[PDB]
Order: sequence, then C-alpha cells, then structure tokens
Amino acid sequence: AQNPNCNIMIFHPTKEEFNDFDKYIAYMESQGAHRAGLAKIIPPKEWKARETYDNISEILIATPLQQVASGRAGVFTQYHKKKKAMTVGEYRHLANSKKYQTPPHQNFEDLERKYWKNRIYNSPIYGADISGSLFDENTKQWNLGHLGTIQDLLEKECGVVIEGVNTPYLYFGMWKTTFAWHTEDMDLYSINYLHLGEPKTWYVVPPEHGQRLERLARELFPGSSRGCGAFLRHKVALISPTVLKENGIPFNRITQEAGEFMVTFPYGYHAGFNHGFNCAEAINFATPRWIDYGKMASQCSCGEARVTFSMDAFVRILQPERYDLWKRGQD
Ligand SMILES: O=C(O)CNC(=O)C(=O)O
Ligand SMILES: [Mg+2]
Ligand code: NI
Ligand SMILES: [Zn+2]
Repeated sequence: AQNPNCNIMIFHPTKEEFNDFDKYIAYMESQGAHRAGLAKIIPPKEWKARETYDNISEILIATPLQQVASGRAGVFTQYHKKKKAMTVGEYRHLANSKKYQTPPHQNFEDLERKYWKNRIYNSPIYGADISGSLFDENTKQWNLGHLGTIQDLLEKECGVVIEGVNTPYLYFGMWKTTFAWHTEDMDLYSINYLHLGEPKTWYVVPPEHGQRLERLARELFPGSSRGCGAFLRHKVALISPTVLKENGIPFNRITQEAGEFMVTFPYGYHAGFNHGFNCAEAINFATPRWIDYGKMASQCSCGEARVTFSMDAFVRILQPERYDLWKRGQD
C-alpha cells in the first residue's frame, strides 16, 4: 500500500503533466496521496494564473464575517457576525491596520504558537465564500473556473442527468481568520489556489481516521453533539494540535504559500488559519472514486448547516432514504 503513514505529499508536475487535470489527480492517488487527506501541488515554473493582481481592489465583499470565539484557547467555537460591505481595497487596508495586522514573529512555527495562544482573544474579519474567479480566461491548465462539473461526473458514472451548477469561490483573509474542522459537502474533493498574499496553515486528519476526530469532537462539544448527529457540518468547531496530540488523534500539518495549490480528498477533515492579508480561490470537484464516499456521507438535518441548491440532487440520487429528513432541515 502506498503512503501507509498517511503523510502529506507534495507534487511538482512538469508543464506536460499539467495539461490533463483528471489524469494528474489519478496519478497522485496511485502514489497514495489521498491517504493523508490533503496534498500540495506546486505548478510548473512556466505557469501563471493571471498576469497581475494589480486591478482587484474594486471587488466587493458584500458580507464580511467577524469571527467571534467562545471557549478555551485549544477548544473553541466561532460564530460569524455579519458586517457592512466593503471593497477588497478597503479590506486590505483594514487587514494591515495596527488592530488586525500580523504580529512580529521569527518563522511559521513561532506564528503558529501565537495563533493557538491568542486566537480566542481577537475577532478577525473574513471575506469568505464570494462567488467568482481570479483565473484569466486564457489560462488553460488548472483553471478552477473551467473544471469538469460534479453534475457531469455523476452523469458519466451513474447515467442520471441532474440539475445544478458548480462554480468557484473567493476567500479574502487576514491574520487569525480561521476555517473550522470540516469535510466538504457530500464528502467531495476540494481544490484551493492561494492567489496572493500571506500564507495559509492547514491541519488534516487522514480519511481512514475521520471517525476518531468525530468521537473526540462529541466529547469536547457535548451540547452541540446532542443537538445534531453531524454537527461538524456546521463548520464552527476548533481543536488545537496540542489537544489532538493529547487525545491520540492522527493528523498532519502544512503551510501553503502564494502560488501553490492544495487538494483535499473525500472525507479528509481539515481546519486552518491565515497568516495575514491573502486571497484564495476554491471549488469542489468529484472523480469516480468519490461516488462511494458521497453515498456514505453524513448529513446535518437539524437545520443549521444550510447549503447550496446543487446539493439537493446529490442527496436525492445517492442517499434517497435520507432525502426526506435532510430536505426538512433545508426548509
Ligand atoms: O481557505 C479557507 O478558508 C477554507 N478552504 C477550504 O476549506 C477548502 O479549500 O476546502
Ligand atoms: Mg477590481
Ligand atoms: Ni474545505
Ligand atoms: Zn446540524
């Protein structure tokens, strides 16, 4: 078995290998990359996502989210308080202000220490989940707005045509902005490109050990666990590396820098934080190997998780017994 310790793998495709996205995903899996739950892909040196980022300041962040924490430093939840709209140029200035800017630090490890020590005492503002793309239309390789759609994959594999669309999302971050422990909707893959700015640190649990994380989360967030049998679908809970190590949960960590892709694999739990002002783009995708994960994915039916239009068909076709209850949660 390839990669039996489930380490995060890093790949350096040539320009020739960068032509066929599906084939390269299947290659990475042949080498065991999926066992980690996360892989890094460094694009060939000849490749670029677009010519410059000089003209992005007028993009609107309609609903910036202030991420307010409750709990203890290593075990906390976050809620999102909606703020007034602001442009990317306004948000960048805010991120660079004395109140919100990255503190002095020695290296990524010192910054990670300061994040875990101090996150809960501040409420950073995240411009998350903005529909759109920063890839130039002329970029033909690994352009996240030009991927094969998950609806077309389901149709190719299963023969059933379904409604729905699949488009990318932009994330504008600042120091301490945080993504909570989650898997993707319907345990899909994700791909994330860091367009510009400061790094993003990731933590990941191997898919084969995901249920270990779930059992710890039920112990650590006991009211949330009684409220919902899949409460990590709410995307609000954080658990530090120190706490994971104390409870014997297998995980790995890696820092993504500007110009790099990350791929998360089906049922790979992940969480992380931004080091400073940055912009990422991400989208879900599927392969044939995903279908069985989609059929087994947990679902939130308590009403909190509330998701896209396109998840309806995936539930209806892959999980018909769950459909009725899940849809009640969505309505
Ligand atoms: O970058 C973020 O805030 C969160 N991204 C992801 O969870 C992803 O790409 O799967
Ligand atoms: Mg602009
Ligand atoms: Ni994700
Ligand atoms: Zn729920």
